[PDB]
Amino acid sequence: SMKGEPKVIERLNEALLLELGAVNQYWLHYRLLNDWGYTRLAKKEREESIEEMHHADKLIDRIIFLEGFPNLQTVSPLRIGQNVKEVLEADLKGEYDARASYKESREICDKLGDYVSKQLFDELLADEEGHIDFLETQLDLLAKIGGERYGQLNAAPADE
Amino acid sequence: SMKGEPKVIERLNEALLLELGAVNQYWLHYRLLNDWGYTRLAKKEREESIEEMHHADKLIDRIIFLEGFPNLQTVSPLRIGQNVKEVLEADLKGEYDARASYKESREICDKLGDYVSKQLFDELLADEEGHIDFLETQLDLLAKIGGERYGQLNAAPADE
Amino acid sequence: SMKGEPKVIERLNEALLLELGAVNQYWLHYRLLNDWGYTRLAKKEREESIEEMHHADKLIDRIIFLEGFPNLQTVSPLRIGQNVKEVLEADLKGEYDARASYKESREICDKLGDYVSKQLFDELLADEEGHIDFLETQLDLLAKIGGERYGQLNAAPADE
Amino acid sequence: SMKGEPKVIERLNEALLLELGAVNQYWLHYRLLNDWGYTRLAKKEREESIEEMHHADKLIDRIIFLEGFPNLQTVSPLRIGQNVKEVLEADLKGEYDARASYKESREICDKLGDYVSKQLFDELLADEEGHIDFLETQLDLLAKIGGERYGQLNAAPADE
Amino acid sequence: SMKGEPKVIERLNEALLLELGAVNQYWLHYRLLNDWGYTRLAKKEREESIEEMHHADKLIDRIIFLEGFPNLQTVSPLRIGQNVKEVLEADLKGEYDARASYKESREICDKLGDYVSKQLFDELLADEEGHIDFLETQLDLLAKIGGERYGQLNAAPADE
Amino acid sequence: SMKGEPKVIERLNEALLLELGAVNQYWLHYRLLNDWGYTRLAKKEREESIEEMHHADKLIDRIIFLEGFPNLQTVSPLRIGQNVKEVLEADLKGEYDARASYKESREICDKLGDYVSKQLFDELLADEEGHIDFLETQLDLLAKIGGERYGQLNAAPADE
Amino acid sequence: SMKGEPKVIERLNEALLLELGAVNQYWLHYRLLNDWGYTRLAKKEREESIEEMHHADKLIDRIIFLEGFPNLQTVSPLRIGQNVKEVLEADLKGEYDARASYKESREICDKLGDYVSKQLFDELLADEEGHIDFLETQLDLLAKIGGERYGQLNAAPADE
Ligand code: HEM
Ligand code: HEM
Ligand code: HEM
Repeated sequence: SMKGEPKVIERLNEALLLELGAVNQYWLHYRLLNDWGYTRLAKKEREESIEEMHHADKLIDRIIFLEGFPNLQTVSPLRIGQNVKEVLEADLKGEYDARASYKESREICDKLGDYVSKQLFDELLADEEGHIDFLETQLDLLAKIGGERYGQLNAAPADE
Repeated sequence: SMKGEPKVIERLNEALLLELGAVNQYWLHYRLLNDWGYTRLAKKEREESIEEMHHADKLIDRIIFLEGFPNLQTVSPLRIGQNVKEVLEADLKGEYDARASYKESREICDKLGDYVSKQLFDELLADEEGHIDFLETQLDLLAKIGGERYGQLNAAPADE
Repeated sequence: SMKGEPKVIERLNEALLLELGAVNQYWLHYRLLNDWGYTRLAKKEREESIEEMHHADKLIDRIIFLEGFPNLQTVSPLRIGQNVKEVLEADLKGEYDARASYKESREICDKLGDYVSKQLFDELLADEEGHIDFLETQLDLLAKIGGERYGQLNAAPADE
Repeated sequence: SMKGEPKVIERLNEALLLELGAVNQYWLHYRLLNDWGYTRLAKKEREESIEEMHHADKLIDRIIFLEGFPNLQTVSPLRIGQNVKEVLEADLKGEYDARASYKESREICDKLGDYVSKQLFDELLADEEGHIDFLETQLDLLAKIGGERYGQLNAAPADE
Repeated sequence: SMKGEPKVIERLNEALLLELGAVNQYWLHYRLLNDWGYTRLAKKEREESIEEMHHADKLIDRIIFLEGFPNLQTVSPLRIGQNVKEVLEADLKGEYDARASYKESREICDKLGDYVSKQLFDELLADEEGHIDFLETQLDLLAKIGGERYGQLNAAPADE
Repeated sequence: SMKGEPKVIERLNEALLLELGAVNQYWLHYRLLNDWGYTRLAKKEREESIEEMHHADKLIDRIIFLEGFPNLQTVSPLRIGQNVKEVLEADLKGEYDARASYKESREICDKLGDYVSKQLFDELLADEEGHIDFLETQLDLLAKIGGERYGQLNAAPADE
Repeated sequence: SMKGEPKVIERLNEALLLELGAVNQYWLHYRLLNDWGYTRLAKKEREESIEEMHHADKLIDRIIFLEGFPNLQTVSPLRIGQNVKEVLEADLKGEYDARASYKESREICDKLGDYVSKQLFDELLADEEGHIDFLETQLDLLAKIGGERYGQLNAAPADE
């Protein structure tokens, strides 16, 4: 039998809650950024949302294989920025929360002997550190050239 | 100024809550159906989820244009089936809920003079009646040929 | 002069009345079958309707050439099935009615010396016996594998 | 449940009766025009018939979705012209009848809250006013250049 | 042995005499029409001549197969028009003569049991009624728009 | 008869007056922007002018169909900016004027039962709210990054 | 019901018996001709066999449609030639037998009112007179140039 560990399912569900939160956060940021004129940042944000959708699908699939029930009924609390730098910082804070949850989860899976699930958390963890490297670089850039120049760089002219 | 009616924003947010619910419901049904072997139904269910994602994006965009704040923080309650016919019925019940909310909303927008928003609700309404025609036909079919033959029809052989 | 025999025009008009009936019957059966889930049978039924449309056009053209007036004002009485086997049987009964009317009509044209019109009825007659061979085979099949398996065979999975 | 309003089904059936009438009228006009030599007008008339066939299919589909029974058993009374200008006028009179029936029907659907059906009648209404603009222009042309020149314009030379 | 009925050969030869007449009539009409400026009618007339050439070849072939001798030595009397409407009427009169000869001939072949020859006369008969429908339509057109407009329609401008 | 309501024609003419105004305003803004160096904004402005030309053509066509006379003799008063932000604001003010006129007009058409014209005003209304969303986003951008950076973003380098 | 006339089925079976005979005769002639070196005649003979196979399939299909049982258990007596001219004459004798049986059969079908079957016999009859024209021409040729030259003409050189 393939019935998984209850503590393992719990961690996948906890990870799923964060991923659904991040999907919604990134998508709302995409629409707000677009409304503010920052069409190029907006596009990156849409892609980040779609990437997290793919993660959530992977977690769902692993939960059902372990004969657990995935919880899509509730969403982890959203951080909504009100200008460009706040959007980047709200996202980064979310990715650190995610990193820390995935770090704890791979250790729990490891101790309980569920090594395929550990491997899933390890892949999520390397992902989030990817997103974290990206966001921290953008924020350094914003700080070195200033918000208004970072805004201009990430906006399109009116004929696009 | 384009600041919208507060009652109108409320209806768009209420519609958004149902759409996020339906996205999650349809996607979970897709994964459960796949796990049970019904790969062809599963695929239709994935597409229904993606279609509702597009609706939710449209509502979000309209809320932000009216200078409201879209609520993605909470999800309307999910109906999760445990066999094929329950999946179809849970979906249909959700689409009737949606129809009724969109019918009320186009009337509120109409009375308040926000005719572009009325037109959005009218397009959602014709959509949901599309999904409702589809689901009711499948359920009639299931009833006339029986669940196990409806299951067989909607499953793939092992080499696909 | 090409003014045709009054009895000949009468038979073409009588044939036209049956063809308009069959066009409507087959088309309504197409839509009902589709609503019930039998999309593959439905498609064959649409094509049968379109074929009878072509026959009706041929009769109309022959009536006008003989300087008669084609009657499109009334439609011969329709047989509407309420399940798959009734649809097939209602169609077959209509095709036998048609066969018998065309058999009588080619004899009347023959006796009156209008051999081009005889040839039109002969072509319609061979057609209807084509449709009759098709319907009788389907009904034998339905009887040997059972209605619910005949229904399943003639339905599409949900992703089509 | 999706069971529709009885008054709404009645209007769709009334519209269907007019559309079947117009299909037959336009098709008979096509064949008569061709017999008289007006092959170019004839072709436009064939296309108008086929367009109304598509409308009738849409009404049928909406009736069956509302769980009514579409009546294809009877055809609304035909107006058959005996020269070019009479053909155009008989058609135009039919399109005004249609316009008026669709105008009443969208109001009935609107009052009863069946807004998807209202939207169908609104699309038919804009269609018929399209056909009406076309016919009225042709008739003005006929009047300004004279019937025999309008006939010549709408006929082909003998090698086509 | 395949030696045919003497009465049957006689009818094929009688039909051949009419076809050779019609070949010559149509070809002369083609050249006269061209000389008068009616290049488009002229072209249709050339094709009608070539079609009758094909018929004459078919009759010749059937006569020789029945071990008769086809008579190409004499031509049935020609009707030569002197203006457009006379050309059309001379042709039509010839096609009615042909129709009547082919109608009698298929009956003679039928009574004598030569059913392949009957079938040849039946195909010629349906042909001639084709040509008759065409000519009668053109003549109706000529009458409704007038000879000079029918002439103009069937002429080319000077640069063609 | 298709003679339209006098009050309806009046609204179409009033809408036409605003559209001709906007065509001229947008085109003059295009040329002024180009002269000032803002070639990318200039291009968007040319396209906005051409879009309003298409609207004016639609109104003209509807007026003539209703047997009214479209007034192209006078142009609604123009708002001409003298720097980038004034150009955007003059345009936006014009689009709000337009929105409000189209909102009133669809209500008048609705009350008078001219539903095809209502549908035209509804399509114009959704258009103008499109243009309004675009302009308001650009102006927010201008305000957040500053006029001179918004100018730089919307200008081309000297080799283009 | 489509149950056919017993006398009609009998004629189709009688025709089928002749066709199976001719299939076997022509195929054996093909192989014997090839063995004797007459590879070009041999090829024509193979095609004649395959054509008669197609006829036999048509008769079989018509018998089963009329709810008779086709008799493939016995073969009509074969005529086997022992040189080229005997092969051609044996074939021709078989085709005359066939012609005569099909002539009688179309009359029986005609008297009994089975006109689709009459039409099948009429098509077979015109076929056989085709084969008869071909064979009689070849035999005339053989007689005019002599057997050994007819043999040489219908043989291939050794490198083919
Ligand atoms: C359980 C939650 C969700 C799941 C499992 C999910 C899953 C997916 C997947 C697998 C894709 C395919 C992307 C691709 O084509 O590579 C996708 C695309 C997309 N998603 Fe989600 N998603 C979720 C939530 C949302 C939400 C809340 C929205 C809000 C609008 C959304 C909007 C979209 C859109 C617009 C697309 C792509 C449309 C296009 O490419 O044209 N999704 N989603
Ligand atoms: C006098 C009665 C009718 C005549 C003469 C007629 C004739 C025709 C003809 C010649 C075609 C062309 C088919 C092709 O493309 O090969 C056609 C197609 C069609 N007919 Fe009819 N028809 C009649 C009645 C109807 C009715 C009652 C309906 C009901 C909806 C209908 C619906 C259609 C449709 C949907 C098509 C083809 C559309 C497509 O291919 O996308 N027709 N008809
Ligand atoms: C200041 C006044 C106007 C200016 C400067 C202007 C300028 C232009 C230009 C440069 C074009 C490009 C044509 C091409 O593609 O070669 C154009 C096209 C066009 N204009 Fe105007 N125009 C003016 C007034 C109008 C008006 C009053 C109308 C009324 C409807 C109109 C309708 C159109 C349309 C429909 C097109 C082309 C659309 C197509 O090609 O599909 N214009 N105009």
